[PDB]
Amino acid sequence: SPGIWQLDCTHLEGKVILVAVHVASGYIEAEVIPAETGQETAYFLLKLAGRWPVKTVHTDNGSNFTGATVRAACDWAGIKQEIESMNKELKKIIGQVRDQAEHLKTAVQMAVFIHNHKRKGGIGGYSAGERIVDIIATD
Amino acid sequence: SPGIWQLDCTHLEGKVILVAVHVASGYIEAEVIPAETGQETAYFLLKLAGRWPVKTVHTDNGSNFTGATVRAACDWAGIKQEESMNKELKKIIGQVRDQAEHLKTAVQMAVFIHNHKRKYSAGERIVDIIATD
Ligand SMILES: Cn1nc(-c2ccc3c(c2)OCO3)cc1N
Ligand SMILES: Cn1nc(-c2ccc3c(c2)OCO3)cc1N
Ligand SMILES: [Cl-]
Ligand SMILES: [Cl-]
Repeated sequence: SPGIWQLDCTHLEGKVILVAVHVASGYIEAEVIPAETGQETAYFLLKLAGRWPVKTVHTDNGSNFTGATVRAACDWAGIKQEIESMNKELKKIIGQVRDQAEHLKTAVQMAVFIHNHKRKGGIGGYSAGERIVDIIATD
Repeated sequence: SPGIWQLDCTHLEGKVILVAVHVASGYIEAEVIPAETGQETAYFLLKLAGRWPVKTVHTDNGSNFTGATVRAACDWAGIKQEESMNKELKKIIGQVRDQAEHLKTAVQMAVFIHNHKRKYSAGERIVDIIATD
């Protein structure tokens, strides 16, 4: 279950954002992509799998996962295929920082930063970033 | 020290790749970027610091770091400013190059192979070091 991620799309300002959540920790990797296509989805998946030990991705099973490119990426990376709060928590933070960035993509990364660093248990709490690392180090 | 990363540029096929290395593990984050500008550098650094606990980046201190935007980014993310796997990464990019239509895909395959290669991987090492703390 350390290797399980959920991947979803979210949309803002006519642009596409892919959001991957590490199910066990709530840690997020997210990016504006140029189009919800097989090619760009395969790219985002290859990027994620090269940074974290991704075994399984739960996805919406939509059009951008049916093509030979994404299947080929998943195969290659050793990944098998088998929310809304995140995507709206993420939206909220994005709205909160939207002013200070020219480009949506910058705000997206600021939002991912705040989400992964936020310690919400007070003095005891763990950030999503501390949680992913603890879970994966444990195994 | 867990929070220390080294950031360098490398150039292939007329395009610019930023490579961040987590010094204690050898783990790598790397991306083709549109141009070696302060804007794009600031963006790559914000991405990195949102994904790992970056305290200090050692950079080449060149032009893309002197501007309002990168300074502002580092300040905001709480980063202070104070290349072996860089030839290695090009080697891996050389080996996978045929299978990618686009260089940026080869780059990410190369990052994948570098971070997962065992014989602990760099990916296991960064997580152990940072969990340690
Ligand atoms: C102290 N510490 N910090 C982290 C940590 C790990 C990943 C992160 C992060 C913090 O912010 C963005 O992504 C893990 C531990 N043990
Ligand atoms: C088993 N295992 N695998 C990892 C691991 C962590 C990060 C990675 C990776 C593997 O490949 C690409 O980036 C960490 C542990 N403990
Ligand atoms: Cl999607
Ligand atoms: Cl640089």
